[PDB]
Amino acid sequence: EVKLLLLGAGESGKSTIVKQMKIIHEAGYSEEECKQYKAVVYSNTIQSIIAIIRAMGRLKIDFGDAARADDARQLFVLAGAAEEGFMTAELAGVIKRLWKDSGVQACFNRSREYQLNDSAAYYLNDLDRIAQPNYIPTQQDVLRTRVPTTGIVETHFTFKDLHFKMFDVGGQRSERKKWIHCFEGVTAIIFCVALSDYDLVLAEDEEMNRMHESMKLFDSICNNKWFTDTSIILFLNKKDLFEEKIKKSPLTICYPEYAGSNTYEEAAAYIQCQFEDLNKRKDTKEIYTHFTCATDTKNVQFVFDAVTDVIIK
Ligand SMILES: Nc1nc2c(ncn2[C@@H]2O[C@H](COP(=O)(O)OP(=O)(O)O)[C@@H](O)[C@H]2O)c(=O)[nH]1
Ligand code: ALF
Ligand SMILES: [Mg+2]
Repeated sequence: EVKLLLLGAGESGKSTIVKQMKIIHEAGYSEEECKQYKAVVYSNTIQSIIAIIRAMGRLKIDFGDAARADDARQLFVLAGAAEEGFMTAELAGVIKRLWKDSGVQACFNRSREYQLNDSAAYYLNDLDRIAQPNYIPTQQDVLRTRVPTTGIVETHFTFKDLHFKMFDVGGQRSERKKWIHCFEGVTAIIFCVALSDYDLVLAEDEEMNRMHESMKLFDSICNNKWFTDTSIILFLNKKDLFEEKIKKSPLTICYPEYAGSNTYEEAAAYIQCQFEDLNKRKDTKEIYTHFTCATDTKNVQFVFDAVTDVIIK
């Protein structure tokens, strides 16, 4: 029996790693389970397009084509059905036209200025598929869903003859008071960090850089004497989103002293060193760092395979 505890700031990818265990070690999500997520996919989609439209008013961005104004009105009139797990052909057309608008896209490309689900584009770009009648969420669709974690979730699964008891909690500031309820008998901690968070601010505090928040938390956890004998695994997650973002958003926004280029390898390594340097006992405390894309089953399968070997050893 092994106890794994997933920690990290909000939206770092903790719950997604949990979902992967079911896909990798279990038979994946069944049709009935996938159908349960259909309303989540729809909710996520409607919420995302509305978030952008909301930002347009805040940032004073006009629609590319005046005709979209009518579609925007219809969006709210028809939104309700989507919230109930139903996607009419009419609603799909409205969302599709809005998503393709140049003004909506201009705002979309300025998302760091507000709050937007990372899976926004994933679903919006696949509207035709998810809008089909009798649509059934794929494994990737489930993995891409956004469901805030409040409280503690316990998941069980067997791997390499070991009985894993995996726990994940909420990462927002208001949820951290609950972390201590999971501190007993932890075999290993998997601390998740959203690499693509470097130019974002906390949803609970617009004055705090998301990455700096993750650093303070890791510093606290990694150096907690209570975990001296607990394996510390560091997941520098969302490497896929980071790879694209680093090309156009200065890392100096988060780390003023970064002197490297706008490239993945140099920046990724820099961030890794920033976190690993927080370890106050480098000689007696080992940090096992892995770069991950939590929604990529193949990546997680191999990374988790490596993580389990370390745990076994
Ligand atoms: N593109 C991408 N999306 C990710 C990745 N990890 C998580 N996500 C998405 O980001 C969102 C938040 O993850 P979630 O697991 O709910 O975060 P938690 O609050 O730490 O549990 C979900 O919509 C995920 O599907 C990743 O590596 N790449
Ligand atoms: F940390 Al979360 F949903 F934001 F589990
Ligand atoms: Mg969660």
